[PDB]
Amino acid sequence: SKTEQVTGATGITQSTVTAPLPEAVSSLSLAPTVNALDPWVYLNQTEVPGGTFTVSSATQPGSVLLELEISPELNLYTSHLFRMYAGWSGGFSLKLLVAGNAFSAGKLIAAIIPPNIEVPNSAYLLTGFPHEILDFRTADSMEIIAPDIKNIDYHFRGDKLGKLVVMVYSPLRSTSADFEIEIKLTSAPLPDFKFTMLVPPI
Amino acid sequence: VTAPLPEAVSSLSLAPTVNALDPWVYLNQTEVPGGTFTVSSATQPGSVLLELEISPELNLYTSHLFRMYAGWSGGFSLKLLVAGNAFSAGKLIAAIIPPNIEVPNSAYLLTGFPHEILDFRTADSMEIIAPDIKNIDYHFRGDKLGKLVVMVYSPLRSTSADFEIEIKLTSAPLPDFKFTMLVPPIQNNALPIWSIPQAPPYSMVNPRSPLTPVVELYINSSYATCNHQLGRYTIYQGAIGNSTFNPSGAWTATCTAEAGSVTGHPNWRYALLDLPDNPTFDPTLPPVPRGFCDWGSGVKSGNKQHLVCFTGKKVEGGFQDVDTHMWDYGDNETVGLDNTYQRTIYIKDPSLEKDAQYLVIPMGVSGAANDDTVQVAPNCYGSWDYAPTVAPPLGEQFVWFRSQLPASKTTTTSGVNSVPVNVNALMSPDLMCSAYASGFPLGKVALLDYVLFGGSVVRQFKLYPEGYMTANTTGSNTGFIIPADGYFRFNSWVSPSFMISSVVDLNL
Amino acid sequence: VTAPLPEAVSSLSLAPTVNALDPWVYLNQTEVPGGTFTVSSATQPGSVLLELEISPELNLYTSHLFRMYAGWSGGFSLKLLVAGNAFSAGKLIAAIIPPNIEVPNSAYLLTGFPHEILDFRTADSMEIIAPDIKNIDYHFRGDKLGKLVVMVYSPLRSTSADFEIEIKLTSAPLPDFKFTMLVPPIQNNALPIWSIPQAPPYSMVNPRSPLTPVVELYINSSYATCNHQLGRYTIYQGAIGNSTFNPSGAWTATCTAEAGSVTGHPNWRYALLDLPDNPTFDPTLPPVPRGFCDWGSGVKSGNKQHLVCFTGKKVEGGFQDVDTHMWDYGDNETVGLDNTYQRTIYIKDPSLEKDAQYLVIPMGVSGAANDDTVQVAPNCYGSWDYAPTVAPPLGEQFVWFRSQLPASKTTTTSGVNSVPVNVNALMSPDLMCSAYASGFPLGKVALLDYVLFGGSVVRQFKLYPEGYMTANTTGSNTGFIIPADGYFRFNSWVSPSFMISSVVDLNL
Amino acid sequence: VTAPLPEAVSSLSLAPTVNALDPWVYLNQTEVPGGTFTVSSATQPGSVLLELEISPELNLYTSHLFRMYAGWSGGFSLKLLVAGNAFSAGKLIAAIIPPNIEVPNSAYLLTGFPHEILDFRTADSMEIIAPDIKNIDYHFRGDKLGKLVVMVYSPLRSTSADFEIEIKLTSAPLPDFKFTMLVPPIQNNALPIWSIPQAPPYSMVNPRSPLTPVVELYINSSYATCNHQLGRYTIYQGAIGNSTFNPS
Repeated sequence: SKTEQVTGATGITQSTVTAPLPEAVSSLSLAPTVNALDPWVYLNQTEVPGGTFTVSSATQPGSVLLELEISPELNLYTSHLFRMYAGWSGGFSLKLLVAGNAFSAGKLIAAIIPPNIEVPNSAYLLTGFPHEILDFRTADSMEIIAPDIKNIDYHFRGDKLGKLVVMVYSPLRSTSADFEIEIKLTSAPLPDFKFTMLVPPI
Repeated sequence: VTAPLPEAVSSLSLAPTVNALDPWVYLNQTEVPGGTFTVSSATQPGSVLLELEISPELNLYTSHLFRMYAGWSGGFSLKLLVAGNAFSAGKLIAAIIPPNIEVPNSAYLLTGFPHEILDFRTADSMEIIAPDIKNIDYHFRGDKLGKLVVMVYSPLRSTSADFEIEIKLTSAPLPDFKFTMLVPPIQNNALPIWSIPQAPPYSMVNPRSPLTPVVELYINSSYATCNHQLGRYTIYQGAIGNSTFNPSGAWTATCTAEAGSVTGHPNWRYALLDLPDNPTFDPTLPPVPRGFCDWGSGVKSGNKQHLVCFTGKKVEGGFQDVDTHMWDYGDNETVGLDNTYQRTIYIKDPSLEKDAQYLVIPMGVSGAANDDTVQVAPNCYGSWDYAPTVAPPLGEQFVWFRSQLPASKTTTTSGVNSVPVNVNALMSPDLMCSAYASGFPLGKVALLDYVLFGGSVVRQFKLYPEGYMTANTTGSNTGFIIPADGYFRFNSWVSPSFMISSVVDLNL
Repeated sequence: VTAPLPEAVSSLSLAPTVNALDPWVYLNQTEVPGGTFTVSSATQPGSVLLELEISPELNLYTSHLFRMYAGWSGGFSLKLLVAGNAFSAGKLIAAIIPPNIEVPNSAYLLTGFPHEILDFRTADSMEIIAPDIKNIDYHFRGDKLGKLVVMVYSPLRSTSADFEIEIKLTSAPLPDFKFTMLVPPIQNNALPIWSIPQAPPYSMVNPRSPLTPVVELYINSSYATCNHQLGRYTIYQGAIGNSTFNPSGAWTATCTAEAGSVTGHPNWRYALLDLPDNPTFDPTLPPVPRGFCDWGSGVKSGNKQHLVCFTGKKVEGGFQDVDTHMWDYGDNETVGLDNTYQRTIYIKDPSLEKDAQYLVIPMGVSGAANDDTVQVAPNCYGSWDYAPTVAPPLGEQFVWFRSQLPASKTTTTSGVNSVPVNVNALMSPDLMCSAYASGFPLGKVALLDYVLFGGSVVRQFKLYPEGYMTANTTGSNTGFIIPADGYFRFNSWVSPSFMISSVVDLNL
Repeated sequence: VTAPLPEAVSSLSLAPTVNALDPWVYLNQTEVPGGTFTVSSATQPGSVLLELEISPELNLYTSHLFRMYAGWSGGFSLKLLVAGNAFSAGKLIAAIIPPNIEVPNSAYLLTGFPHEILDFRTADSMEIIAPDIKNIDYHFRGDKLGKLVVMVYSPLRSTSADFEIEIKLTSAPLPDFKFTMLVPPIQNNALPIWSIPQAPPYSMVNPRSPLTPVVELYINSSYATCNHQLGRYTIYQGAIGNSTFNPS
């Protein structure tokens, strides 16, 4: 899905909904109990903890600006809820908010790294993974349907989890203001997210 | 529009086996290896920016897959990513080039071939199909192949901000692409990736100055050209000119020490260098011992520039009375041989016997000679194929392994006193060793990352196949240095004309 | 019979994407990397000859394919090839061990597992199915996997010919094999093939004697152990002990020339070596400069064994009055320090000033020293993880890199007169440089072919990961040599106990 | 097993004429010219013992037929005959190399190619199919062709008798073999048979001593080399050095 809007007169703003990797819902047939969530949780995006990161022209080109495990820790409420449960399963929805200016030059790239896979160090290689591309001077946001990569019915604590990587695709060369372009994410669990095996909250 | 020329599918009825591909390979678009370039206001019209031959090397996965197979067939679909802006003016146009049909050197004769154009201002990607052109059922290794050439539909006139535009290409094989005739995965085609070992430069050897560890990397705008003959290595040929893979082992040499003197306040005498690899002094082989010496003392000097070498008298078992003596190439008075590769040399041993083998160890340099004189190298003329001069592209500075040469002096009558000096080497064999295993894609350059402070600073360098490194600079300096922390890292393949985004300011 | 344990096909329901394979891969059988071993009457009973994890590493094509994907699932079909003759009596047993099950140590017990027994005389190939025993939908890298174990069921009692029997394996994936999650093809796993550069040994550097080209390969049955600390490189840890990748650069060092003297017909004075890498003399770091010197003059010889080092006095800019002097390690009389790595050393300079920096070059040896004395290095004491001593397996001998050291003498009062000697090196970094690019499969050894006269004569050596080469010898000699023509070639991966077919006769 | 690589039958659509073969040729197996070699424990590892181009030269009848035609197309069926005994330990590998592919130098690698492995003790004949790998409708003289390569897979370690083993090959064209373009039978290719005249040596001239009839054949272990310049003739260059065809 993609929607476009005019911006005050000169320029356009694009909002897209990408799903680069086909999510595979787990039947959860092996979970002793399936615990639902408060429906209002799914409808509340929140800042991603540690999702505040920065890059610049001087930044190591091709260096991951952000690595985030797709886990309950992404959202405030799921992180709090997870303390009352033993296992979990489901993907997440993520939105991108970056801090540039009129002289921050290039393009952005985001990709999903399966678990246990080494993270590359060059935009050239990152294109191998499923990915997406953007503009830098934008005021709009892009949404990613991050799937939950697993080979088991549900996760216990301590598993290995997939990552999301964001990185500069066409490095800075305008260097007029020469400022640091911080980054900001928001996320919320997907509708199929579930918990299991209520346990005392410690 | 997006399909300027429909593809002519081959039945493949004549192939012993048709090997299908993983279907998901078709649906994912990846960056084209070596399909990156930049255009600036300084680029000339009619200049070729990118030249690729339609083959499995246009995609990461097909390139890796191709090492298993002996044949292939099919075209490719190409997207074009342009990081343009609102102020830039101009356009590009490229033509699919059937094999043996040439491209016009002008922007009028290109619209004929299935092509397409876009505005530099577009934020989206324009798709062009590059079909496979053949007169046979399928390709083997080593045939003619069509090419894709990128040309300027209109040069940059914007100059309201005067900055570059970066272009990148992504490709995916067409649905009719196929392989055939599985074979063991060892082939001569270049790998799409060149994972390098983490060896810091100070751990490498200095071809032009063994026994002196590499201490730093040097950039000097003054050194606009290189004529050295020792630290010359090439991907395709390996060692070039008078180079060797064991510089320390071949550092020493011997001379016959023939009689005859020349004018000078002290007494100088001639000598001829032995050529074990060239027993007959024919003009079609190198005239000097392999990997011997190229200090390049000076153009003309008899009392102010001299080379200091350890010398000894040959005897049974080894040599005797090894001491330090002054020496130089050719003959000072004569022209055309004062600074050239040959056998005649000087000696500072009045008691030098006739037709006696003598040891020579280049070692220290003495007198006014300095690292800039060291950058000068003795001239080579002959049928011995001395390497052609190599220079950084204009707007770029050659990268060298700097070294420190300690001086040698004497309080007694030892004979000679030397002076401190620095030595520059174009390339080190240790870095080039890994490349030989994985060849470079034809007509492409390697973009490397130099991590210094644990991932806090980067110096981006271009490593050309000829065996030299270059960087992008703006200032003007003669003593810019970089630490030797090391950890070279591979980034990607780029065209020779690609301009490095990162810029090193020499004024600081 | 061929399928004792049925294979269970996974539904792959949790896999985001299922990537199929080229159908023709299933129909071709290739050799199993590292799936070679030998057996003879000397083999101990109950010893596991082979142990392979059931993974995509069992087949050439799958191994190369696996570099693209993140997960896999499916079993394999295996065949065993035996090279026995009519006089071979005995039997073999091959079994499949599920994960988390300890392997017993008696053929009697292995029969419980799904197994298959074959005779040594069989000329055909016995086929065995190896299913994928997994607890999960599919596999990621680093899981616990089932194993295939081969061990002697009935010992070789014929002992008629008493010759080695060689076993090889081939494999092909089962029809249900699958991959998943296409990813860029870059991994840290060792490649199944290790194509080597065609660099002859004489083109390589000698770690223990730079400036002296390697002249030949040396085999000596007397040298049953190696305790060197310079030419030590390991595949899994790079340089070991005091080794370095640029031996020429680190050849020189310096000493402070502290006051004090020891008894002797001449006058000897102490000096402490500088430790730039170890500014504080802590016990957990090397006590000598990296890659400095390991001549090993002698166990106890003050008036007979001496080392000659070029020595000069430190001054501004450089050094003054460089000349040859005799030196050794520590004080001869004292035990535990007469021949050991440490800062204290002898000097043959009576006019040696207090606490003055001086230059040292390992240079050569003098006195009554010979090759045997130089071979043994000084003892190492402390807790600075020095390189341990190693020995070859019974029936094999080391292969060394030989070099010739010319002697230096004087007709005047220079002070010293060195003697000709040869230097042996366990390994050369140039050869090991390629191996780092293509790692070694875990628990395996590389079998190399050495071609000398354009293919007419070929030798075979085993290159252990510890960093030494061994050859199978039958005679007894102390001066066997081999030409340095070169052109090393990689053959295949073999077990550490593999017996080389080719035998070098030392009696000729 | 016997057909690792399937054979593709060409349509022969571009052939002006398709000339069939005598059907009984397909049913007879003849020795492969030059398809003989020996192997022993002294054989160096990794050395290619044999290398044959897949062409009409592999069979006697086809070779003679080929002198009539300009083009051909089709594969061959091959058999290997080994003359080992019960004391021979080792194995052989035979592989098919497609055109423009370099032959490796390690049995470990050859297993990638469509191959077949046989033991030295086997008394029967191992059959292998050698298809015609071509990029074109049919073949003219002088093309690049696929190859058959035979090399030692496992060395002879028995060394009990230490005797030579002799290997021979036989071949017959596959049912889809075809010819084209009948032409007069004259070619410069070497004939598979070299029937020699029954001329005794004493009836021949001595280049280094005319007027003296050859009286006997001589063998001397001392003469380890020859540097003569008169009695030197080579098949590919005729007389060499100062030699001549009329020494007298």
